[PDB]
Amino acid sequence: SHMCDAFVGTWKLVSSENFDDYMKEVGVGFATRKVAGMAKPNMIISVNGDVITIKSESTFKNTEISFILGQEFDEVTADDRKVKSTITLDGGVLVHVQKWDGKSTTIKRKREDDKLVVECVMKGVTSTRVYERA
Ligand SMILES: CC(C)c1cc(C(C)C)c(S(=O)(=O)O)c(C(C)C)c1
Ligand SMILES: [Cl-]
Repeated sequence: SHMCDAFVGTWKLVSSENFDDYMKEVGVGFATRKVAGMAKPNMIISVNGDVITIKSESTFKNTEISFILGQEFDEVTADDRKVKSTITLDGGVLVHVQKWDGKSTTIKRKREDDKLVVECVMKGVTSTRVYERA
């Protein structure tokens, strides 16, 4: 209990850096990269018992994942990859690993001051996305 209290709430994207390059490395095609890169999502995080729910809502897509820390799940990503995901808490950081087709990407979510900072890594390429409370 209270594991993720500082994450819970509704968060609005305020900045993004290198997301197009991250998406290229993941294999996202041109048209999806353009439309997804233009998205300004709200991220809605909630907790009920051991179950964490993360929603991303934008003009591009509305996604929702629910999961228990450490317990793998199947996820269809906004770009329509079918991935195996596992999310854990590591020293206060939510660490989300997605595996598909022999590839892997890791998305980290952390609280820093009044922001929620999301770092998306695929091999050598990192994208940083900053959110503030809505
Ligand atoms: C196109 C794929 C790679 C993608 C899309 C999005 C939105 C623009 C729908 C997101 S996120 O939902 O902003 O975190 C993310 C995060 C989870 C890395 C990834
Ligand atoms: Cl960007």
